[PDB]
Amino acid sequence: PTACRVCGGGVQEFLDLGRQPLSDRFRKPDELDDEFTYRLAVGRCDSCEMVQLTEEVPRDLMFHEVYPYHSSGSSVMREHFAMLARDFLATELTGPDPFIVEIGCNDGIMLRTIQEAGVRHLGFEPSSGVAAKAREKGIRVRTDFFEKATADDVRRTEGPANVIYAANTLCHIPYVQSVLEGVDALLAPDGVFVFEDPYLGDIVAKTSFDQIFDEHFFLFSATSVQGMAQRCGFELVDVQRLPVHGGEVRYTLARQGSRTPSAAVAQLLAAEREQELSDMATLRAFAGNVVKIRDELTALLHRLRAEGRSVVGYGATAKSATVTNFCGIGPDLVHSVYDTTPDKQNRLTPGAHIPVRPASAFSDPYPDYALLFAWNHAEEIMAKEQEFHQAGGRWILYVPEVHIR
Ligand SMILES: Nc1ncnc2c1ncn2[C@@H]1O[C@H](CSCC[C@H](N)C(=O)O)[C@@H](O)[C@H]1O
Ligand SMILES: Cc1cn([C@H]2C[C@H](O)[C@@H](COP(=O)(O)OP(=O)(O)O)O2)c(=O)[nH]c1=O
Ligand SMILES: [Zn+2]
Repeated sequence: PTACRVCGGGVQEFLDLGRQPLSDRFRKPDELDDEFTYRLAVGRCDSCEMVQLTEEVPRDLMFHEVYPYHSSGSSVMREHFAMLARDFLATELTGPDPFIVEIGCNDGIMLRTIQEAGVRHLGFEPSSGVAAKAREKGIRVRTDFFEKATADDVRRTEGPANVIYAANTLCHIPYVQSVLEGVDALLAPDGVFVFEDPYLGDIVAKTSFDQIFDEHFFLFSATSVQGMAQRCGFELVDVQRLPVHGGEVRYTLARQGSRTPSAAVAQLLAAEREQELSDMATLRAFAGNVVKIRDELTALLHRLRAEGRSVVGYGATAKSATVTNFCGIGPDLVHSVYDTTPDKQNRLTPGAHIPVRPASAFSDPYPDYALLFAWNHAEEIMAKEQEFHQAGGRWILYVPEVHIR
């Protein structure tokens, strides 16, 4: 049995996705076929209800000099983070000399707006190649992990932060207690720690098991985040559901008692309770539906091949490593994957070794079908790929069900 990373409680497994590769490792075709693998399985703590993986991948295996995800590759996300930055400039960052720290700034998708407002800030970005892209934009960035000690160092030299923000980062960090002790050291007494990450309620409702992989250690809910804050000196004082990345919640933590929670917190807590979101039976039902999607997806991809139809994929997502490796889906069924990220092109996907080609290569003559791994970006991708569909090309989705359209 594994100990909960939040409270030390016991974690009960409910889904085992088997042996998996690093999701963001893209190999050159000529590289030795040797990969780090680990067991990906997910459990729920008995005491605090935190849904979490049962085996940690060490941070430095995932995040380092060549980490390939470039946030600013999606226009929807550029706009989503610009808007969030302007909202913070209008509310939490209005004093004399405000200071915002972002955990996991990546290429500077959010902090660019803060920098262009002349607000003092610092991005933590331990993946140095994307850090350098943020620094090219004028952003102040430290190429370190946020944790207790690096938070203390920033408090020492920069003073308190009015906002600490983390998007698609806190749930990557098993050492969430260290991060919380760092937020406690660094946050102003009237500041907020705000984070947004894939939401358990969405994962369960959409059976989007691809949101489960090495970099998503936690699948947060309002119930577990409320517990986590409380256990650590903070309080959950707002929630906002976001449509990005398949469904997220943005959580606002304050020092306990310093602000009164919005009605939104209790409403979401009560909906989670009402729908038995984190009950083990629900979480098992979700696991059973994950297997049903596997079996339906592979039967379709097999039938397409038997009927002489070409199939490729669209989006070399981190997410897709779970799909191809759990389902057994390799270049015999999905010939290539198209992606706009230069450092993933002319590479093979992890585990399954499907070749990745630039999206500019997805063009007449089109394949019959494209398996949409970037299904959280459907609207943005399809708007750019209307010629494909007008030609008769069709999308295969596996969220929330296997279907073609
Ligand atoms: N302890 C830590 N502190 C700060 N950044 C971290 C971290 N562990 C991982 N990261 C960074 O967290 C990032 C997660 S990817 C998400 C990036 C971006 N905020 C977005 O929403 O698109 C990677 O860039 C990774 O290097
Ligand atoms: C929005 C968009 C993304 N992509 C690619 C870039 C990324 O490698 C991938 C989308 O990944 P994303 O869904 O953002 O994250 P993850 O890697 O966590 O699953 O799809 C395109 O090729 N075209 C596009 O229009
Ligand atoms: Zn716990």
